Amino acid sequence: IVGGQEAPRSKWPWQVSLRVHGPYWMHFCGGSLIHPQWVLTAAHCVGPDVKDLAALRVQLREQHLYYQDQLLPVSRIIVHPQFYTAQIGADIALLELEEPVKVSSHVHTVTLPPASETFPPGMPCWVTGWGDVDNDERLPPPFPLKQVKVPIMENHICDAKYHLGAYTGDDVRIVRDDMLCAGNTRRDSCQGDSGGPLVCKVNGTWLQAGVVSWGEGCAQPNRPGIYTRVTYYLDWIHHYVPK
Amino acid sequence: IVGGQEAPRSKWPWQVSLRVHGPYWMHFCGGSLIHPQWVLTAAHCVGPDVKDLAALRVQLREQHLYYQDQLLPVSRIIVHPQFYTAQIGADIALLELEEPVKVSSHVHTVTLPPASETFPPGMPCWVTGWGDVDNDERLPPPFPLKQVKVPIMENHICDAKYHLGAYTGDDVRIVRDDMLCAGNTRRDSCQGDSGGPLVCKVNGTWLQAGVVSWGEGCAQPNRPGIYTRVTYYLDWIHHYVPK
Amino acid sequence: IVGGQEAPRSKWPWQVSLRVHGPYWMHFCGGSLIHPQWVLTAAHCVGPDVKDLAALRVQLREQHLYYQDQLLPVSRIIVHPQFYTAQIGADIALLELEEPVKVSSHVHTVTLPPASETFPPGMPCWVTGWGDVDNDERLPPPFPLKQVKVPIMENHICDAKYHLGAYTGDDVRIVRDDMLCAGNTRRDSCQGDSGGPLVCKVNGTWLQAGVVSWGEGCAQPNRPGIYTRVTYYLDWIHHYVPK
Amino acid sequence: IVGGQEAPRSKWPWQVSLRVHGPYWMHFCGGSLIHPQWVLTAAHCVGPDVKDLAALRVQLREQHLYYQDQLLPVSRIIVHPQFYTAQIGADIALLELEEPVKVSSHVHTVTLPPASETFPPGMPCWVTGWGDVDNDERLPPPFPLKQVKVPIMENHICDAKYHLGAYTGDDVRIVRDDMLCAGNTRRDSCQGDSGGPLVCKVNGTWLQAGVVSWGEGCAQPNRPGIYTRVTYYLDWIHHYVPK
Ligand SMILES: *C(=O)CCCC1CCNCC1
Ligand SMILES: *C(=O)CCCC1CCNCC1
Ligand SMILES: *C(=O)CCCC1CCNCC1
Ligand SMILES: *C(=O)CCCC1CCNCC1
Repeated sequence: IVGGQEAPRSKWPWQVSLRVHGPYWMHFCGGSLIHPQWVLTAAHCVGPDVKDLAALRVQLREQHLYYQDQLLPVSRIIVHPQFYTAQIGADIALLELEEPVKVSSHVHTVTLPPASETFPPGMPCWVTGWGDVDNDERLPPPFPLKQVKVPIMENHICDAKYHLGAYTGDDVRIVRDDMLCAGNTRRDSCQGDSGGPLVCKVNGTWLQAGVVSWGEGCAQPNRPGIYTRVTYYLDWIHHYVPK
Repeated sequence: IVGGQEAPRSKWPWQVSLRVHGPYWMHFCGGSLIHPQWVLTAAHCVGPDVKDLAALRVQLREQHLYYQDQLLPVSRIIVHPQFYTAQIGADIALLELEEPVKVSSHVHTVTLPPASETFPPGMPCWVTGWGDVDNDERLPPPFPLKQVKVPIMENHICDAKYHLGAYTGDDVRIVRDDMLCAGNTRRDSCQGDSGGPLVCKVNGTWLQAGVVSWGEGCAQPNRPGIYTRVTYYLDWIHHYVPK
Repeated sequence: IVGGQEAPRSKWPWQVSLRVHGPYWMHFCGGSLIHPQWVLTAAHCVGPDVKDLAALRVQLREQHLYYQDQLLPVSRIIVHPQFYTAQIGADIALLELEEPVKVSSHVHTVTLPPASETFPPGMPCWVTGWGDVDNDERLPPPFPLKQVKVPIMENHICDAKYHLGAYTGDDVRIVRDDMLCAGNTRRDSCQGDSGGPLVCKVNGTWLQAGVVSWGEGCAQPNRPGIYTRVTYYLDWIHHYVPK
Repeated sequence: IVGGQEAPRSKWPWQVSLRVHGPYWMHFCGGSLIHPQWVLTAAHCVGPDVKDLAALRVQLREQHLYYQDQLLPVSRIIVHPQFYTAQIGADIALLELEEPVKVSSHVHTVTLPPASETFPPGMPCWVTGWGDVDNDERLPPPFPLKQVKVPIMENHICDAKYHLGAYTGDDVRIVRDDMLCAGNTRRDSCQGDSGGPLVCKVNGTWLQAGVVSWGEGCAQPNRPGIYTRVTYYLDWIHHYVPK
């Protein structure tokens, strides 16, 4: 997380951490608890090539990474079959835990937005995670979960910004329709926050508008963060995750 | 170049090395001389973002990298307007030198192929460059120009292969029509060979079939090398390079 | 620490962690509390060149590094005047904290040995720290304090071992008299444990026999760990630390 | 070599490069040809531990490293038996080639100074090699042999300087009597130059006054280059190297 701050223990009860087996269960991507048994995340975090379930684990809301580990096995890795690369799109995936977690005030699910939700540009939203605090700048131990308020930005504005200082024809879409865009030159998600959630507060309720997907550097001018648009894939998500 | 050997100094007179300004003018991509004033390379080597032409220089055919440098400045960088990522396609670009170069039997242009050429499987083709000799394995100094004969395989065949061991739905094309694939578990190009040429001797004359574009590792099973198909972009090339 | 286990929370109340200012207050060496206002460590950890005291802080007993940080500023760095390199000897130093620390059953000083104490081979001694668990592999997060029992051996026995597989003449002392040696191929200290303590329970109480100083690799054949012999420098220590 | 220049092709005919086996015969230290069959170099380059002859090779004067390689096997590694570390002293070794070299005006032995030569402070001397051009700054390819004029300096003066900004007591020797020192804050040898020659022309004759041994940062204020004084070990050198 770039330009943010450590998050109070009572916020972001749905933030989760993905671990990969090695010398230790290292964090490699974030996720969000959208149902007692399901974690929503980015496809590029677990694909497009098939991974080994035994090498994957999920960690629920931890104030400081690795410190109070209680790793949970995964039962299924479901990646959108549309996915190949984050630039192409459909960067989204679902993880099915072996057991439903015991919902609590400290750790519980985030609410998916209704298929009609729009999330107007300018609206205050938040992105959270344990990613780098800046370009090639690792989150220092004790690894606190960070947060930062980023403004959503209309798809066409971002797509346009991405053409500024680039060779791609303006008529060629870079920021696609199944994508969402947020952040600025001082606030944004970073390497390590991938698959993490972008949440906004609407009717006095936190709805996940996006999933950290890709971009060009952390908090870079004319290169706002690109997130997988959640509303666009509700139907696919509901083919697995009970409503 | 993985596999293969050191190229005879009489071979590949069109092979060029693109250099980036830093501690020294380091090699970062390949390219080919197609006209006394033009170089063909991969768009991802110089884009999609606009870089400073002042920090770019071209080095003509060199048996050993950095040893006989005579850097040539660049006046224009023309990247196919449809490019954004090698996976999406249009991984091709043109470099106009500030002055025309003098050709000889040791250094001259490569012949582009007619729009009808397909380069069917079983076709003899070679790929050359100064890239790694294996995954995470740099070409050791004196950095000789390497070459390697690679087997050409039908797009369709390579597409299926790329779907093996992947979550990507079978009907979602990975290896696109504007692409070409060649190589196997022993022969292939590697990081640092990008933008370089893949040539095939057709009816006694070398034609450039493709440009080193991307893949998923070097000489990995079910992941053959992917090249930008030159025939697909002839019209674009001629809007800039004299016939 | 190689070949040990996480230390019980009630053990090694004198363990200290030295921190250097940078992206974050990183741990570079161990040390021990020998007085409410003094820390004993290795001179190579802070010398022979004078460093800025502002860039140095001390962390008292922590089960896991960085978790419960409560850094303490240092007012004085006193290095034995005869030190220049660990191999030559006198690898010992003292740190005077800016304020006295409150001692408790969980954090208090270690007892120094009587000038006559000669920890005979066969002495049950332990070494502790937050250093690597092997040659080239860092202690993984959450970085627990580790301990490991190590066998003490006669100086002359270790000295002869050091001459095995070396060109150094047999009569040229390698393991000096102001040094102590312990450990084998399965138990030893490592990079990051330097300055830390080696303690033996002698007649009911724990006495610090040495200061983790140097060696040739961690847990390597014929190259047992080398520690500064505390008894040798007792007089020097009392020139600065009260009773 | 820091603050130096690429050596002309006719200077330094005795400069040799030491190669260690791996992905390629990599340079790791310099040396000097003092006899048709003998190479002089620093003990620390090949000790104190016993190395395998098979893995070692010598390369005579090369304008650019790795370019015209003609690797010569070594028949015997002779390390001064008083040697353990460069700071302690006797940092000198002899390499015996399997075959005497056929000398020419372009490649030939350097002259050792007689036991009486002194090389007074402020003497015009040069150090050469292929080491770093600065602190942690590799010699960029094509790897030209560099040279720099360094001013010799009285032993007591260097020893004095090394004590400035250090805890070592003033009466404790750091720059010992079997060492010599040259250089300043702009010119000095660097990592990679080790074992290389320090030559001075006395009465129209180049004499090797020292062997690059150790120091504290390349061209650092008050930390001049320390070299193993050759005169001090003539007797040892002649126990093997015929006059
Ligand atoms: C996941 O961590 C890969 C890249 C994520 C980008 C980093 C820059 N801001 C947008 C998201
Ligand atoms: C350019 O150097 C990037 C990597 C190109 C790949 C390497 C493996 N074979 C296909 C092309
Ligand atoms: C301090 O951390 C430097 C290395 C100390 C050695 C490690 C191997 N065992 C003996 C002490
Ligand atoms: C050999 O290359 C080790 C380091 C040599 C030092 C570098 C700084 N100047 C004196 C010699």
